[PDB]
Amino acid sequence: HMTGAVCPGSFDPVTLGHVDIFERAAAQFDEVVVAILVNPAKTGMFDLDERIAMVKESTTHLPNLRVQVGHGLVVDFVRSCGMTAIVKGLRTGTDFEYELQMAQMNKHIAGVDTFFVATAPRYSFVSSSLAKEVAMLGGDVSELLPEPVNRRLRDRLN
Amino acid sequence: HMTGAVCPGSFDPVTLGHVDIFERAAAQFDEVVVAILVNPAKTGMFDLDERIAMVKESTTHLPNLRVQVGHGLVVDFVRSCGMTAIVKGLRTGTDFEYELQMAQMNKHIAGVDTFFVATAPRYSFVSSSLAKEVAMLGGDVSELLPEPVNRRLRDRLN
Amino acid sequence: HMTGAVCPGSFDPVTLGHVDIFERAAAQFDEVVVAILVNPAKTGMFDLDERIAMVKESTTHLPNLRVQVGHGLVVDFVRSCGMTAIVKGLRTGTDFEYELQMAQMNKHIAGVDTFFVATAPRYSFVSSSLAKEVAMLGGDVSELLPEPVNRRLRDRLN
Amino acid sequence: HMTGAVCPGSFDPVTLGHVDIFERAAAQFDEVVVAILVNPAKTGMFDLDERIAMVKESTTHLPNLRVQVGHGLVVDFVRSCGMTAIVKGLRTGTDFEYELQMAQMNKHIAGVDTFFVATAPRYSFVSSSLAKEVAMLGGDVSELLPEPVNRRLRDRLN
Amino acid sequence: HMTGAVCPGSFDPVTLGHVDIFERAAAQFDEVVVAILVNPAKTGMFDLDERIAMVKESTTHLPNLRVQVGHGLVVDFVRSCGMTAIVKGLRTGTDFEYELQMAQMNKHIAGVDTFFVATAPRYSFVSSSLAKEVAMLGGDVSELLPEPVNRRLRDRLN
Amino acid sequence: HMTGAVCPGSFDPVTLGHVDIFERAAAQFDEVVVAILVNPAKTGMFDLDERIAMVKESTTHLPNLRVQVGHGLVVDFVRSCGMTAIVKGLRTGTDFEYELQMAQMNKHIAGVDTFFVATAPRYSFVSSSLAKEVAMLGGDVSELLPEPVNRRLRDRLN
Ligand SMILES: CC(C)(COP(=O)(O)O)[C@@H](O)C(=O)NCCC(=O)NCCS
Ligand SMILES: CC(C)(COP(=O)(O)O)[C@@H](O)C(=O)NCCC(=O)NCCS
Ligand SMILES: CC(C)(COP(=O)(O)O)[C@@H](O)C(=O)NCCC(=O)NCCS
Ligand SMILES: CC(C)(COP(=O)(O)O)[C@@H](O)C(=O)NCCC(=O)NCCS
Ligand SMILES: CC(C)(COP(=O)(O)O)[C@@H](O)C(=O)NCCC(=O)NCCS
Ligand SMILES: CC(C)(COP(=O)(O)O)[C@@H](O)C(=O)NCCC(=O)NCCS
Ligand code: NI
Ligand code: NI
Ligand code: NI
Repeated sequence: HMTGAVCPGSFDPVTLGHVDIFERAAAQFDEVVVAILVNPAKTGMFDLDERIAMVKESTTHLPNLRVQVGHGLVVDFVRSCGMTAIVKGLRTGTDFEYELQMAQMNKHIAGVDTFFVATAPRYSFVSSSLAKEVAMLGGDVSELLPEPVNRRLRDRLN
Repeated sequence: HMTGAVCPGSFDPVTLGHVDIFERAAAQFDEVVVAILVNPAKTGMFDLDERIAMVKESTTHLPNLRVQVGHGLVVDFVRSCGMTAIVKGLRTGTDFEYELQMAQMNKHIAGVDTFFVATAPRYSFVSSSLAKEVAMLGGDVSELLPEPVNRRLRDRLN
Repeated sequence: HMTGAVCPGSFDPVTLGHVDIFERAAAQFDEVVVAILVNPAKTGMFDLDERIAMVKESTTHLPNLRVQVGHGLVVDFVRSCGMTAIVKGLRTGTDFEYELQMAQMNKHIAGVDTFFVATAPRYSFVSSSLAKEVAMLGGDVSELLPEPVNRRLRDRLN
Repeated sequence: HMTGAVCPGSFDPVTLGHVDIFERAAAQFDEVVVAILVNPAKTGMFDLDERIAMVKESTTHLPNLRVQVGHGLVVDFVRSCGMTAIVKGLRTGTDFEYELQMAQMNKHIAGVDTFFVATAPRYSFVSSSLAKEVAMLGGDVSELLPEPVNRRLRDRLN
Repeated sequence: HMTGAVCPGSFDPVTLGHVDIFERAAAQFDEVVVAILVNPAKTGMFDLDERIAMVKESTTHLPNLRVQVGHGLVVDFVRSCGMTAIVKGLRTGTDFEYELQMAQMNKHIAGVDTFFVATAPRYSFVSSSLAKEVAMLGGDVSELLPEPVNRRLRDRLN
Repeated sequence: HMTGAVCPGSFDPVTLGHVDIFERAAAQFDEVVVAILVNPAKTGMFDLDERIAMVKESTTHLPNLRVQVGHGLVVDFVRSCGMTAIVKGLRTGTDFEYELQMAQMNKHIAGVDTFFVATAPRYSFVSSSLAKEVAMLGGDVSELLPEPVNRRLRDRLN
């Protein structure tokens, strides 16, 4: 009877584009799980613990959302939660053809459905990679990231 | 804790691509409403009552799905159902940029979220318009349409 | 040393997406001409004089912008102004491949350059056609259109 | 060991973009058939006999190419020629997603393969529709159309 | 008199999407050559010998196809075969703009034509990279790869 | 009163596609600055000094253009020139969604406008990366690059 969606990603760091999508999922599904899946072949900026903390600290307003680590196939994580749905955001710059390819693959291997939702226009041009690039060069992306992330970026400059 | 999505469209006629999406919505939301909205400036093949019957007859396996007519804004229909979500299918040939434009407009005017889902590959190249075109020229699209639709299409050539 | 761009379109009616682009052109070129060209085979809502008035009334803050009518090729209009550049806006739902085709054709036939600019995100999902559709069905698009347009749109439902 | 492709379209009128593709097909297949199929619900400029003549007159340098009319499904035309392949050109402004949809539909209903080829850059921005539009407004598209077409287009303005 | 196409790629490993395209090329050209071109700057999973063996073992049903190694420009390989045509598959996730760029480049430098064909829907979401990723994480992509490839992936787990 | 645009890039090496765009910018803005911004995380082929020299040597026909190095955010460079406009070219293979994302980001952080222009068809399929790849394998891309670049590539073979 209880519905549910997983919002998977690398979240290095989580942005307000991601939070917008978490909010939509939390509004439309009984339970939401944010799954952090780190790429074993891309050294990111933030370690796993920091990524988890940034998501948790940025989602306290969503009572029906929790945050977990995923270690293998996203579909294995989804099924482990007793769920069969993934929610993914679309923004300016999304590789949509690759998202579609992954969605079809995920449906084939595990029967998991993927629902795509367009990010709010004001948060439609932030991405983790571009936010880091701009921030590291001294640009102000603070309006595009949650305050828990802004705090950690400010300390990353030190 | 009750969740819900509306699957809106003109469904002239409903295809197995549409049914695939109804199935995904019905699996992931507590209730689904198929909303038939007609373009008052379009040369529809089937009248509204035939469209309703085809959708109903093609969805008897989905116990939490109902079929209704809308006469104005899709967002007004969605809210009249006590819902705030739309589910739309993607296929080969979808005008995705227009779908994105409508999704953003619908969110702006009424706060309604739109979730997009990729149709199953076998049903990814049928559309109402192309099915009608092929059928009228004697082609066999019966594997891409529900039997309630095939029946009526066959009676149109009789 | 005098520079200039033409912003052509049907503007039926002008939107805040269009005004955003007029503003960018006016900031970057010495003179801007808004060129209203009407599709002689299109069911326009507003007559040419109403379209001109709406553009003029919506651009009083741009001192280097003027509004004129064109009756043939956009390139012939551009050259009649003593200019060789067109500025076109991009939004969610733009048929960009057609815009690219026209740009290449316009360069071929008359040497006229086309510059494309992305509309501000808040105005990225309004279009003349969708604004009219929503307004006629009772939806509120007033935040996406200039007040001179809202006034006339309200008088059309009166 | 005999190979063959059909190049279908409305060719109203044939352009140098189309001729470029005919040339590639003729270089790569033993026989090529240009198939003229008319949209019975389209306001074509040139009648079917004029379209045939323009194609024939523009392809005299291709000895393994013939021109024929089709009246129903393109796949039925292709099979009537003893062939199982279609060659379609891509240009700036092509509705590629619709082309992909038709290709998949054509393969489904008749087993016919579709091969897409990018038009030469110099001919990549002409289309029948845009050429007619520009020509009717007095623009010079003569470098983008075969001389047999230019002749007839000039006689239409006479 | 004999027609021919080259199907180039890295094939690390060959998938059923690739085989589908080989089948189309073999049906429409007198001879087909699969050319394996290894990227000297991307350590793949399978060495050149294994890639060749997987393609050969997966194409025994295509009597007019052979498999060869290419060492430099794909167009140099194509011309060395006495051919002037390349056939490339399209799938969900194809970087089509890059494929188009390469096609135009290949035509410019060597006069070689590229024909694109859409993969069968059931094989439209497999790619070499995604199949490896899923397989390495214990997912079942065996329905998307030829048995000669499945055998080698099973041994890669050991 | 003086208008201006910056044409930023990595230019490793500059191509005739880039020069085409420099020419358009120089025709439409009082002053143009080509800004070379080297990626600190991608070893290119040519060092910064060589990149600058190739651009300068290839633009002597543009009296109102100068060439400079940028060291951080492109928007910081643009504002340092007393300008607020960037001009970027589009070609076959452009990652347009990423260009749009950067344009929206650049507008957000610094109020800088980006104008996109389509490259001339004959120069629409060259890119720095593809030109290097083809040249290094002995292909002739000399018609797609300025002679100052061709000279340095010939010496790179030695
Ligand atoms: C984590 C992610 C969703 C990518 O997320 P990101 O775009 O936020 O980096 C994707 O890499 C993923 O699902 N990884 C787990 C591995 C997997 O399941 N691969 C199969 C994809 S079909
Ligand atoms: C019915 C439909 C979803 C289109 O469906 P279709 O693609 O199945 O024909 C769309 O035309 C619609 O929403 N119509 C109702 C009017 C409306 O709400 N218009 C504003 C859209 S932003
Ligand atoms: C007016 C417009 C720019 C379209 O504008 P719109 O998209 O705002 O309706 C276009 O239809 C146009 O240029 N019309 C004039 C005729 C012409 O020049 N046609 C040839 C175009 S390559
Ligand atoms: C003729 C054409 C190829 C379109 O050609 P055009 O783009 O040159 O106008 C297409 O309309 C067609 O195939 N018509 C015949 C009817 C048909 O087969 N329809 C089904 C297509 S999947
Ligand atoms: C091998 C391939 C076709 C890529 O194939 P892939 O997409 O299967 O990896 C491409 O990298 C290639 O053609 N390489 C040979 C080098 C070359 O010719 N480069 C020039 C391209 S225009
Ligand atoms: C230099 C370039 C324009 C890329 O140019 P290229 O596409 O020619 O390599 C881009 O990497 C850039 O702007 N770099 C400076 C760093 C920056 O400003 N990043 C923020 C982008 S929003
Ligand atoms: Ni519930
Ligand atoms: Ni000036
Ligand atoms: Ni033969």
